[PDB]
Amino acid sequence: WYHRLSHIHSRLQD
Repeated sequence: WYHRLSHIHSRLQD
């Protein structure tokens, strides 16, 4: 589901 988008932002964040 849509919560998987947070994985793309965390890849840059940490």
